[PDB]
Order: sequence, then C-alpha cells, then structure tokens
Amino acid sequence: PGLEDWEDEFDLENAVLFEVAWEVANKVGGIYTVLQTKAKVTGDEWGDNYFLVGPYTEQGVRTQVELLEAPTPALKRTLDSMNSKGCKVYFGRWLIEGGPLVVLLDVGASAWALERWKGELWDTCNIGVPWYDREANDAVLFGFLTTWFLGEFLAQSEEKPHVVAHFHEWLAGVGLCLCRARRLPVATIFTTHATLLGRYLCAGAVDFYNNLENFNVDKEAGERQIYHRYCMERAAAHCAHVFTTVSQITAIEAQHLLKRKPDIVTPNGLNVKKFSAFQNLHAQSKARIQEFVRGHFYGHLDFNLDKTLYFFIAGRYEFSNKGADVFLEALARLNYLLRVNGSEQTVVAFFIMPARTNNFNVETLKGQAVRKQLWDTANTVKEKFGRKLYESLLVGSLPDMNKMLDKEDFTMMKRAIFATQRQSFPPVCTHNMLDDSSDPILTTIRRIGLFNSSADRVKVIFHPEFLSSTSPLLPVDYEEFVRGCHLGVFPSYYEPWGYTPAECTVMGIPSISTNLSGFGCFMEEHIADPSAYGIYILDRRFRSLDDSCSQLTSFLYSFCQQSRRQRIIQRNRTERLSDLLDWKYLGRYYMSARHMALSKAFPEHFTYEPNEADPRPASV
Amino acid sequence: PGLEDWEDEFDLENAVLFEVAWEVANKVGGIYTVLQTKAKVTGDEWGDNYFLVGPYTEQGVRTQVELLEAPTPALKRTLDSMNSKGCKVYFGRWLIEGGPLVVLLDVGASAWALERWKGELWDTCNIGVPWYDREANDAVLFGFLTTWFLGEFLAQSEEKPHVVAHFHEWLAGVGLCLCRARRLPVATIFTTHATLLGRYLCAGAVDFYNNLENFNVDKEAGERQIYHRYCMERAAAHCAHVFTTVSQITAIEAQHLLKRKPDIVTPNGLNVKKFSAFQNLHAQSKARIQEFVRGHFYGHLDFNLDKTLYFFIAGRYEFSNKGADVFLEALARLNYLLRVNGSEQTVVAFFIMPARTNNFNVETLKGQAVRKQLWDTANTVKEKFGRKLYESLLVGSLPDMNKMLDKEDFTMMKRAIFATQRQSFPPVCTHNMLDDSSDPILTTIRRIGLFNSSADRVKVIFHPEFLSSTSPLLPVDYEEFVRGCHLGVFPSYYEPWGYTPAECTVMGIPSISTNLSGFGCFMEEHIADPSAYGIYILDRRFRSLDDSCSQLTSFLYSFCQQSRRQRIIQRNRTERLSDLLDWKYLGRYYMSARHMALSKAFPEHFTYEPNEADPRPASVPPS
Amino acid sequence: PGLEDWEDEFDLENAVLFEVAWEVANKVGGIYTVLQTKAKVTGDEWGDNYFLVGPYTEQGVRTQVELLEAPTPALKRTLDSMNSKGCKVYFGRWLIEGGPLVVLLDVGASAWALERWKGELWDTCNIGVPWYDREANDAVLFGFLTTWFLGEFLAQSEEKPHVVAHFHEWLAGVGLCLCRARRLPVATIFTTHATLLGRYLCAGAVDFYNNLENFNVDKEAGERQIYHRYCMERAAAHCAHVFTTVSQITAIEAQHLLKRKPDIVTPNGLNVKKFSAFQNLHAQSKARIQEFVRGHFYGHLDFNLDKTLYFFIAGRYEFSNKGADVFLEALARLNYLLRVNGSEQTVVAFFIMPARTNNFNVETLKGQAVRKQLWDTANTVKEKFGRKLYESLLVGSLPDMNKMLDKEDFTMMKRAIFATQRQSFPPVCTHNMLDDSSDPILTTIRRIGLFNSSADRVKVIFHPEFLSSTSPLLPVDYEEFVRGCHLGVFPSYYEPWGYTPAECTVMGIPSISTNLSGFGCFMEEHIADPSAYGIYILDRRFRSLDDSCSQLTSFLYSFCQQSRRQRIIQRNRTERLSDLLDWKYLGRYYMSARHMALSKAFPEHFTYEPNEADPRPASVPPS
Repeated sequence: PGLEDWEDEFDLENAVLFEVAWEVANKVGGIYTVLQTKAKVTGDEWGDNYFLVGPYTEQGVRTQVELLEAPTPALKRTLDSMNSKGCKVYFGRWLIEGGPLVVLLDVGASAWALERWKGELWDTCNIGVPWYDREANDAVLFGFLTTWFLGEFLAQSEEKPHVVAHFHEWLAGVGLCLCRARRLPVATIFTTHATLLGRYLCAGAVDFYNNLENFNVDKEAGERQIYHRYCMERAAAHCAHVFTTVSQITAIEAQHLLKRKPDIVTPNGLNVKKFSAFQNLHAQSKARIQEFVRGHFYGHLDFNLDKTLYFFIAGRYEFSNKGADVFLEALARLNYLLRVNGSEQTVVAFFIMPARTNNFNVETLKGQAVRKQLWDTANTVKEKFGRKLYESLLVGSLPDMNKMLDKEDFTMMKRAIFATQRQSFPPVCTHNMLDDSSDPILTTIRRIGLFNSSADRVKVIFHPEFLSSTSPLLPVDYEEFVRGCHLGVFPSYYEPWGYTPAECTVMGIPSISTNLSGFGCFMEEHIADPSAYGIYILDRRFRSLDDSCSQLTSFLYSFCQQSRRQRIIQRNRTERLSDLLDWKYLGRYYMSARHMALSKAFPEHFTYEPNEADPRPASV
Repeated sequence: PGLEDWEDEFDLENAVLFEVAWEVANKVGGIYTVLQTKAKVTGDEWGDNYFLVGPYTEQGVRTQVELLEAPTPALKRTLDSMNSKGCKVYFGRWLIEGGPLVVLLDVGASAWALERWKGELWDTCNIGVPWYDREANDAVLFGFLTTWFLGEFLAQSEEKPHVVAHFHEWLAGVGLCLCRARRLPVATIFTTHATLLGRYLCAGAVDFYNNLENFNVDKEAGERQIYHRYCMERAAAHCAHVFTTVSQITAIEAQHLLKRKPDIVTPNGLNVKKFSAFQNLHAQSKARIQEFVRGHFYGHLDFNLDKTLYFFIAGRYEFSNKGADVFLEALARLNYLLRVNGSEQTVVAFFIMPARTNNFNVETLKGQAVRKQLWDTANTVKEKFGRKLYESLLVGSLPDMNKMLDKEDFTMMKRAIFATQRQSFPPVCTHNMLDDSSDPILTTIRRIGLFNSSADRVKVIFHPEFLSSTSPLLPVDYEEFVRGCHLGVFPSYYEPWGYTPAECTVMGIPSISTNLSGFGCFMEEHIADPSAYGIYILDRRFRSLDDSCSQLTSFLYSFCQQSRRQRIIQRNRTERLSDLLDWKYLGRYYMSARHMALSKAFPEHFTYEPNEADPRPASVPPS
Repeated sequence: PGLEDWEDEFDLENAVLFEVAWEVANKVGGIYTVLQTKAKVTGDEWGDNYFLVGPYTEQGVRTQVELLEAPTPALKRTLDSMNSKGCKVYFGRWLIEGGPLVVLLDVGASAWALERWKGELWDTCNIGVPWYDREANDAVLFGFLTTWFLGEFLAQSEEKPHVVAHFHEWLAGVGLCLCRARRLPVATIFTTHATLLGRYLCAGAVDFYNNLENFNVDKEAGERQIYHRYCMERAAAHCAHVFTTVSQITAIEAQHLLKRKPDIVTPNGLNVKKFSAFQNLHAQSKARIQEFVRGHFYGHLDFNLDKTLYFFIAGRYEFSNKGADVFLEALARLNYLLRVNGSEQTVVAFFIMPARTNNFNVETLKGQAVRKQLWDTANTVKEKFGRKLYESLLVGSLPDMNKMLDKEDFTMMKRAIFATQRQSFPPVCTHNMLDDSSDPILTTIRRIGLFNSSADRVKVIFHPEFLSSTSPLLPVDYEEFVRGCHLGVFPSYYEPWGYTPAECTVMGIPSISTNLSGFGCFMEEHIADPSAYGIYILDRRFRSLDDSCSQLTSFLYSFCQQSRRQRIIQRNRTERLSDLLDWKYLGRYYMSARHMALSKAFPEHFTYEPNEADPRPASVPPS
C-alpha cells in the first residue's frame, strides 16, 4: 500500500542526520521505545549518514552498545580532537533491530567547563540555571557537548555536507539554541513529546483545558520553581527551523503555552509485525481468564460464565490522569442498569495498576489451590471412568452407570466438595495494601458499593503487581492476558499519547479512549464512525465530569447489549486496523519535517512542496 | 509373593480393634501418615470392627471427616449416654483411602471433670500433673475419655466381644494405664515411635549412645522438668500386654530407658503404588537440574556437565541430628581428593533444609534470567537456520554456510553474550539469610573453604525453602527433583525411623544411611551386601566422629569412581527394593503383635505360636 | 434470531405425522442425509407423533435400528393385525441424533399379493408395471403396504386423529395415489428431489434448458422405456394436497415436465454445529497442502509458494453435469492471461473425482519419499546446529560459523541433494488410469496443453480416489483438505441441489456456483451482491458455452488479482454465512407445507394464513 517511497523523492545527496536525544542507549521513559522502533526506517531512508547522539552510561554501554572505530576520517579526527581537549566521547552500534551508529558523550567528565559554559549561555540568551537542580546542569553540559561535536564535525569535513539535527526534548534543546547562536550551517528540528507545564497544571490547578487562554505561563512557571526549565524549553521551541509535537491535543497545548503553533504533527508509531507474531489466541487467553475467575470466586459460582464479559484498564497508577474514577462510577451505574433490567450478563472488571504492596492475601491463594484440587480430582475420576467405559464397551455391553464410581472416587470427590466451603465474599484486591486506608481505588469501590456480592452484576478485581509469566497465580505476561479480554477502557484526561490504548488496539482488542488524548484524536481524525471499528471516543473535552460518566455508562451498556455475532464482526473490524499505527505509514511525517527543515535552512539547494495529503470509510 | 494371608490364620471371631492415637484426623507430625497408610490393610484384615479413637478438632472435621450415625445399637447407646452425661463425642468416617470409622472426643468440653480425674489418677498410680503443662492435661482428659468410652461400649454390648486396644504414644498411654487399673476385659498394646528422653539427651548431653547403661533416667527426667511425662510413658509401657517399638535402635534405647525390652519391633511402612505412579523420569529430572545449574553458574561454565554428579541431603534443619556437619567435612575431603588426582568429575551438592529467610537474592534470579535469554535466542536462531536450510536444500544446493546468519541474528547473539558477563563467583545460598552470622551450614562452608571457585571440584548449593512446583526458580516439587539426583546422603545420628531415606529408596535412588537410624538398621538386617543394592550403611555407632567422616569420604569417592555401566546396574538393583518397605509386608508384624495381645489377655479362647520367621543376597556373583 | 417458534403457532391438537420415504434406515443416495438431519427439528415440533415409514433391510436393522414394542395400543393392534394377515412389519428407534420412531415394512414377504395388487392399481388409475423392472414392483409393494398400514392405524384408533403423510419420491408416490383413491382421512404432501426425465434429457438430448417448453414429455418418457415410472411420478404429483420441490430451478423443471407448479419450495438444509465443531484450521491445512505440493513438484520448485493459490472441484465423476470441461477451459485461459501479464502468482488446481484406478504411480510416491528424506535431514542438521550454538553461546563466544557443520552432516545433505534430481515433469494424475485413452479429463488436459511445465502458471493435479485419512500420500480426510483451499469451483449444469458447494460454503470457503443449480439460485435469491460474500454465481442459463467459459475466466482472474487483505475480508464475510443453510431456518418451509396440507384436507378444524415472508446487504464495502 502506502510505503516510504511513495511521493517524497528528495535530493538527499551529501546530507547527515543527527538524532540528538537524552534517552538513546539509556532507558528512562517512553521515547526510548520510539527511537528504538524508528531507527529501522530512519536507517533505511538515510543509510550510514544517521547518528544518534546521547549521554554515556556504563550500564547501557555494557548491555546494548558495541564500541567500534570511527568509519570516516572526519569522525575519527573529531573524536580524537574532543578526547584530547578534555572530554570523553565513545562511538559504536546500538544493538537494536536497525543497528544505527551511536555517539555517546560523558557529561561527568566535563564538570570543569560547567562554570565557564554556564556563563557563556548567559552571554548568549540571558538564561541562568540554579546550582541545586542537578538535572538541568546535565542538560547544559549535554547541549554544549553536542554543539561542540557538530562544530568539530563540520570543521574536520573535507567537503562540507548539509547537516540536519533533530532534538527531542527540553533536555536536548540547549544544543539547538547554541547551534542557532553560533550560526552553524545546520537545519534544526525540535520535537516535544509533552509540554513541561501541562503535567504540573493538570494536577492541583483546576480546569486545565478550559483555561488554556487564561494561563499566564510566566507566573505558573516561576511559582513552581521550574522557571529555568520552562525558559529552556520555550527558547528551544522558538529558535528552531521546524517545530513538531506528537499529537493534536499537544499541538493546541504547545500553541497556547509555548506560543508557537507546530509546523507539523508527527504521531508515535510502533512495529506491528512483532505484535502480530486473532481468535485462537483470544480463545486460549479467555479460557485461562475463566479458570482464574473460577478459582477466585470459589464457593460463589452461581452466575453463567458463558455470558460474562471481561473489561480492563491498565497503566501507571494515576487515578485522575488515567481516568479510573470515571471508570468506577460508570461501572456502578452499569451495575445498577444490569440489575434493574433483569439481565443474565455479568461483567468482571480488572484494574492492573501498580501500587505499593508486599504479598498476596490468603483468600486468593486459597481459591487458586481449591480450583487446582477440583481440576485434578475431576481429571482423575474422568480418566478412570473413561478406561472403565472403554473396557465395558469392548465386550459389547452398555455401562452399568451405578457401578462406574467406587469408594476412593467418592472419597476424593467428598474431600473436594468439603474444600469449597466459604462464608465470606471474594476480595476486590488480590494483594495486601500497605496503605489500604489511603488507597483511592479501594476508597471509591467502598463508597460506590461493589463488594463482589451475589446480587452484584459487576465484579471488580484490583491486581497491583505487574503481570508476569512467573507469578504464582497469574502465570501469564501482559500481552497474552490482554488478548483474552473483551474491551479496554482508557478514559484518559491528560495523556499526550496513549501507548497502552495503542498497544491494545494493535492486538485487535476494542477500546475506549477520549478526545483529550493523542491516540484518541488520531483515531477520530483517521476513521469515519470509529465505533463501528471498535474504537469508542469519549467526548471529555466539551463535557463535564458527570456527562462524561453518563456517556461512558452508555458506551458500556451498548457494548453489553450486542449479540455474539455483532461482537465478532466488531472485533474483526478492529483487527483490520493495525497498519494505521505502523512506522511504515507514521514515518512519513518525520520525512516531511526533515524536508521542511532542509528547505528552510538551505533554500538554495533544496525546495519543499507542502504536500500534506497524509482512509477508513464505513457506515456513517 | 508374601501377602497378608500367608500363615497367620487366626480365629478373630467377635473381636473389636480400637486404634487409639492422639493424631487421627489431626495432622501434627509423622505418625499421622503411618496411621493413614496403615488403615487400608488394617480394615482389610478386620472389616468393620476397626475404630480409630482421637481428639476432636474443628479444622480436621470440616476438612477430612464425614459425620455419620452409629452403625450398631451398642455404639449408638454409648454415644448417647456419653453425650448426655456431660461430654461431646462425634462419630464419622475418615476420608482416606481405607475409609475407617472414627470416634472423636472433645477434650475441651470436659474441663469440669479434670479436677476430679486428676485426683483419681493419683488414687490409682501416684502420678501428678503440674497445672502449667497445658499438653499433659489434654493427655489425661483424652485417656479418661477413652477409658470411659471403652467401658461404656463393653457395658452396652448384648454379647461381649474381645476388645483389642492399641495406644501409640505417651499422649495416649493414660487410657491404657486406666484400662489395666479398672481390670476391663481388653487386650492392650503400646507402641513407642520415639522415647521421650532420647531427643532431650542427644542435644546437650554428650555421648548418648555410649552411655546408655550409665544414665540414671530418674535424674535426667526430673532435672528437665518433664518428670510427669516420663512417668506417664514408663507407666504406659510397663502395664501393657504387648510392648512395641518402630525400630531396633529404638528397641535398645527403650530397653535401657523404659526398662522393658519390646516384645516385637514393628517398622513403619508406606504405600509404594502411589510412588510408582524410573529411567525416563530420571532423565527428564536430570535435564532440568542441568538447566538449573547452567543458570546458576552462568559465566563460569568451564566444567563438563556430562561428568557432573548430583548429591543431596533433605529433611528438617537439625544440623547434628541429620548429620549435615559430617556431610560437609566429607565433601571438603572429597574435593581435596578429586583435585589432587586430576579428575574430570564434578560434584554439585544440594542442601534442602528449611531456614528463616525472606526472598531470593539478586544473583540467582539474574542467572535464571540469563539462561532463559540464551535459550530463547538460541531457539530463535536455530529455527531461522532450519527454515533457511530446508529452503536451500529443496532446490538441490548445498547451504552457503557464510550467509545463513544475518544482521538481527548477530544482534541477538551479541546482546546475549553481553548478558553472560560476570566477575564474581556463584553464591552457595539461593536466598537471603536473616541470621547469616549464626547459620551453622554457612559457617562450616566458610570454615572448610567451599566458595564455588573455578578450581573447586565440589560445588555447594543451599536452598532453604521447601521445593514447590510454583517457585519462580525451581518450578518442581520435591519428588520429581529427587528422582533426578544421583545419590542421597543422610548420615543421621538420632533418628528413630528415617522417612526421607525410605522415601528416597522407594523412588529408586541410591542412598547413604547409618546404623544409628531405624531405616539403616532395617536395611542392614534385611539385605546381604547392601552396597551392591545402592544402600551404604555408615558405621556411626562403633566409631568416632573423625572415623565416620573418613568412612563417608571413602563411600563418596568409591561412588565417584564407578563407571556409567556400574552406576546403571547399581540403580537397577536399588529399583527392585521397594516391596521391602510396603505395608503388604510390614503389616504382618502388627498382626503378630495383636495376636500376642489377644493370646495374653484371653488365653482360654486364643493361643499364639511364636512364629518369628518374618531373598536379597547379591544377583550375579562376581566374587 | 429466527427460530422455529417465531410466527407459526398452529393448533396441532391430536395430529400424527408419517414421513414416508424409501430411504430411511437404508443408505442409498442423498436424501438419507436430508431425513437424518431433519429428524431432530421435526421431532422437536411434533414430539412422539412422528413416524418414519420405510423398507426393511437386514443390514440397516442390525446397524442402526433398535427394535422395540409399540408404545400405543392402536399401533400394537395394527402391527399384530398386519403381521397375522400375511405381512412382516417391524418397529423401533432410528439410532440418529433425533431418535425417531421407525416402521419398517418387508416388501419381500408380500410377493404373493403382487399379482393381486398390480391388478387393483389398474382398476384404479390405469397404470401398469412391466414384470422385468424389478425396482418399480418394490415401489408398488411399498405403496400398498403403506396404505394398508395407514388404513389399519386409522381403523384401530379409539379417537381418530388428523394424519399427515409426506411422500418423498416416485418410489413412494403409489402410497399417496392409493391414499387419495380410497378417500382416507389423510393430508398428503409430495416432495420431488429431482424430476425423473431431467437427468435422462440432460445427457444425449441437446439444449435441455432452452427447450423446456418444446418437450413432449409423453414421447421422451415412452421412447426411453420408463413410461410407467414417469406415469407413477406424475400421478403422485397430480393427486397431492401439497406439492413441493427442493429448489427453484427444479420448480420450473417440474412445472414444465410434471405440469404442476409447486405450492412451495423447501430447500435442503444441514446441521452446521457439527461442521463448526476459521483461520487456524485454514493455516494448518494450507501448510499440509504446501508440503504435498513440495513433495509432488520436487526438482521443479522454481516458483514462489507464498504466492500460490489452491483451487479445487469435487463430486461425482460427471464431466458435463459437474462442469469440469468449463473449469478446464477457464484454467487454460487464466494460464494464458497469467503468463502474458508477467505475474508472480501460481495456481494449483485439484480435481478430486473418483475414477476406475488400481494404485498410485511411481513418481508420486517417489516425490513424497524425497520430501520426507529432505525434511528429516534438515531437522537432524538443525537440531545438531542448535545444540552446538547453545553450547558455544553459554561460554560467551560468537559461533564460528565455518565449523558448525562436519563430515556426516555434509554426507546427509549430499545424499539428499542427489535424491532431489529429476529430468521429467510432474504428472497431472496421481494414480494409474485403467482407461487413460478414454478419460475425458486427461484428454482435455492434453488438448489444452497443461503438462505442469516450468513456464506454466497453472498446475493441475487429478486425484481420483476419495480423500481418506489413511491414504499413504494424502493422510487427511476431505473436510480438512478442503479447509485449506482458497476457492471451490462448481460450475454445475444439471444439479437440483448442490451438496458439495453447500458443504464448502458452510466451512467458510469462497465458492463459484451457477444459476442452473439449486444452491446457486438459493444464494442468489437470499444475498444482495453475493460476490462480496465470496459466492460467485455464473450466468449459465442465459449464456452459451463460450460465454460461460469467458465469464468463469473473468471470475478466476478477478479472484487472483485481489490483495491479501481483500481475500481475508471476503473469507470473513463468507464465514458469517453458515446460518442461512441450517435446518433451524430451512425447517420452517416444511412447517408451512404441513400447515397447508392440514388446512386443505381438513378445512373445518384448521385454517392457514398465506404468510410467505420466509436479507444480507453488504457490510461496509463502500459503493
């Protein structure tokens, strides 16, 4: 279909791309996966003129970096000069699927220059850094080292090429600022994955999205003691040839806080081939989830398990940002609706959000052991009965059904039956809270009245620990457990890009997102009638909290009212949607941004035609 | 072969057997398994005249007891009378493989009688019980209740049968004492599974087995504040028609401390059919143990794993009683011998003894993760290479071997090789000690110098936690792990009967025991040349500590010097040895003891012929 | 969705249904499966008032009939009377999923009445039967026996119920004719599964469907010496309260040859639950078909197997009726188109049509053996390489790729490469023809030029024998092999109802049918834009032969030009189509027909509202 070599045929000639980022070969957050996945297509486009510049860490170097020798004489001269001038620079390959060249700069070996460099910055942009930050100073050192490397690389080159530099956060924006200060012949791009003030303002300050025009960013930046970081990010965004954000909602947020509209929006992608390695995996995972809920709810298995539906929400334990409270309120409302209308449906909701626990509680392990004992006893009696049936049927006689069971069988089954006696109700949490009084999820569960009662049509299971294949009572990793659920609910409030909903959608699982997140906006823009494809977009930007809860309840109830055929058709449509999130399609925006930067910095040699052409027409 | 109905054809007629024990339907220790396993053959012999009398516990009743109603009018009358006289008695069926009838007595519902009953005992045997014991008072209540039940059962019977009562410890000996006091028409048997003073004297007092004739049992019993318990046990043993012990060494110990030679010795048995459900299982378990030691010793896999031998010792964390110190010293000596003689053998020893830990350490999990990563990478590259080879071979061309590996393969293998880098040596313990300074095993390991060095020919792994199938890094239970080891070393010092060595032998694993344990004495008595069958008996009774360590080192070195064929033949001989430990053969001694009791109590109706008749020696004789 | 209890709420009261057919408990053809599958829903609707009347055969009775006694006194009286009057009648259960009551009549025990009954028929309808038919006489005896049974059942009934009789062919039409002759109080239905003259006229006579109005059925019936059978069928159809056919094309054919338009059309259905037990099964079956074509085409595997498509046609070896010649011509045209346009696609077509063979030929077995040898050698070398890689990677060293292969590996691979040498081209037939000169499929293959050449983009494999799981070289049954194919081509010319295309569609496989068959007409009527759902209907009724071949070539080329995503979407739409062919929906037409018969025969007690309501508009293919 639409591949990289579609219409962007550009005269790259002698051009060098430097992918500057603080998080290459050094796992910290989420852009690490972005760069690691994008390296393959970037190297396919640029060949060997692609370098990733990052800080030097011992752990990362010994784990995933293979040190080599500089392949070009100019690079070797640059490395030798910088190493002899009082620095420490390493070169190698990043042991990832693309195998790109990596330049690693040790910021701990250049403290002596800090007192000088900190002055020079002030003599250039009137930006000062407090001595006690301990994280911005690393950014200053990294930026000065990157500018030094770029200048030396341009000086040592026999024929000077057109250099394109791409900085990825405020941690790397000082290098861009200094590149523009020294008037180096480079083309600068700046990408923001989340505006700095956004996460500060979402928590504490009220109505962040309804006061984007009433925010005096100087005041909030200064009062929170992050004024220098805000100035760094805004200066980096201001003096860049091309400015970019990873989502539309981030584009509005940056246009109102960084005072610059992005020239282009480049969404985050991923490699879908590895995820694709969908009904066989779904069936197996659903069977295992059925076994787990059989074990957990032992002694209370009075509801049909062929009419039960498995919802889930996953991610970091952010109660408001991940929208767990809205999910809980909607679950209570859906429980009331299911009880009132006299339905046979049951809904088991899972909350996989890490918290501060110690171990499992006794009830959960007890239930798993009870289920294992019953399964073993049933298999033993079944095998014995099958052998007896075969033997009695080989002689041409109908089995006397009142003698296939004997004394030890009845003993085993009586012990098994005695095992499943319980007077209490299943717990809503599978672990032991260290802060059970101050936990918000459990507090809301208690407030709204979901105690896994027999009359309740909605059961809730809160599983703090991450899902691991070696766990005693969920011996399965995250992906295979998710493949067996029916729906994923991510009603995010503050979310520049949703990695978890995108991963869920790639696996072929219907999902609920919002228009306050990057993934939700992307899917809303690229699909007509997304609900037919299994994506439910919750209008959370133009609605109140109660209206959002009501709409979520409507979505959940309408999902519960589908037939099995409708659910199958919806899940097939969701499955045929993964190619929209691959770097084979989402990597074209990066190409367009680089072309814009090249044409802006060197208009004599390059010219750009603003082709912004880049899908799912169905129903509506 | 030799079954129950071999020569003991006895006129059982109207006889009732009561198997009195404190530990029926109530799991506490090890005789629970003895009674649970023996119930099947006992019920086959006695039919429905077999009752197990024990205390009433809520947990046991709700877990494994099915309450029923009395099947005979006499039993119903007895139960109703006792329940209306101020007691609480339950009747039921024990949910085990035999399914025997159980009479459960609630000792907490008869505290009001204690002040009376405690007096009556003194008016009968001059035995007092201090009020602060809290465990002997339960024994007194249980004994009085059992005597009450037996008396009422005899009173309510229309035709009086011959009752045989079998008491199993000092906790149940008060009932026997009171049965003999009231001159009831019953035949009493007393079985001791361990003499009370033995475990007290083994720890603290020196040379327990070399001073059995120099012990003034009254003094040691009194000084340890267990004089009343000692008097209870000795009185129960004294006034019994038949006295029994579970082993020969226990027989000498009881003859010298209880002042009565046992009339018979009844060893403990087990059901071998369940254990038999052993070369395929051994191969699979050995492969998994190889994988575990590959993971643990990552970055130091410089020794041949086809020449490595897996020893182990298991049981409760008793450093001296289980003989771990002798094992450690012998391991150090064997390490010196293996290094000096320039051998290619390696010995990995396992110490599975529970201790007080919290979690695994980082190194062990790191090694398991490294092994998993290497296995996954190798399988990925292998599958890719196999697909490419098949494709290139279907077109009739030899594979160009320099192009089957491409960039992402080399990336995966380089990452794995980077992962397998380590500068330190593997740990000797897989957990985090809470008392690492005061641990005796680790202290001795440090003292003798076994740090899993590269030059060391003996590696040591101490795994405190019990082996469980759900463990993160040993996902295997005890039986299936043990089935893959080469030898089990149990040089026990004080051990009335060895359940772990017997279980190991039933599975077909060669083992080392001593003549200071019941299992070792049994195997020494029943086998000629036990070492040919894979049982090495250590002479620990007539030797010093250093001589025992030297003999153990000799045994280990001689085992290490066998060829593979010799080891296979030895393990095959060990496999044909499980039927010696089954209740189908070991249940005949109980029958003989019951016959002796019946003939002693009622000589008019029964007479006993002292037939103490009860195949091994060698196979193919080389010399 | 639409179940049986939807809108036909009818007052059955006391009514008895008799499902008369010559083929109950006696497997002959295809209506056996129809009755066996329909019995479940029919019994659910009618309970125990449902009887199947059929001939008595020893094999069927001993295999699938369980003899019982009459459950009602009237039935017992009827059976006793008929058995004492000179007949032989059996009663029992049919051992099928519904378990319906079966009445079996022995036509061989009533030859004495033939000379009488044959006369009586002439005294009623002026129909004579030649003595040498030997199949119509059985029909006459069966019809007279069925009428006798119905009359006796009505005579012996204490309260007379409303009896509904359903006859299913000309073999059972004499009973209906005699029921109407004797004016019995019964409601008759007649179902025709194929008109008798149709199969005679399709072969030999030209342009059968373009001369339906120019056929003097008396002349063709008389000239073919089947005049008596034709008169039997036409008389049965004429004097029936309700007349039915199994398809629309059969409805026109009967309206023009039997001179009576059907009152209703009842299509054949099946139980889809058993077939459903679709991508995992498809993937596995496609892998096995890939392995088979790898074995067959050894030494010529120069084409991409990830771009090959598997077509097939199955059924009885009727060259013209099953439309094999059109398929072959379209295959040749598609081969020319694929070669001219320089495509990378390959098409392997399968012809599974039984013929008269002896055994496999040498080349096919040779290829299977070669493939097995290559697979074994590759697996051996792969396992050895994986073990060496793991061992060399556990020590932290990159594998020296030039030493992972040694002498015996190269020996095995050289032997395999020598084994894969061939100079000739793969055969088009997997067996040894006994009539290779007179075979039409091979003659047409030779004429059109499909010799499995290297340049040919269409390979052809003709496999006469039925697919069996125990075959040496296709060890798989029909269903699993079909599940792996991409398309099924059934361009039938004469086909009253297509069991094979319907079975293929139930499994979820896109198919090509025609409007000259019952299944094709049904799917055309019930679906809007069937090609979006994977059903390609070929206009063969209003087109010539060459136009049909051109349209089939267009269909095949358009299928070959789809992307993988389009093929996946089409196959999903085909999968969501099986519920249209189930008896849960197709059983309602039988209910409507029975209601019409009851209302026509007994208008006083029953009345029928002519409700003929019984739909797949495309999902989202933007139009």
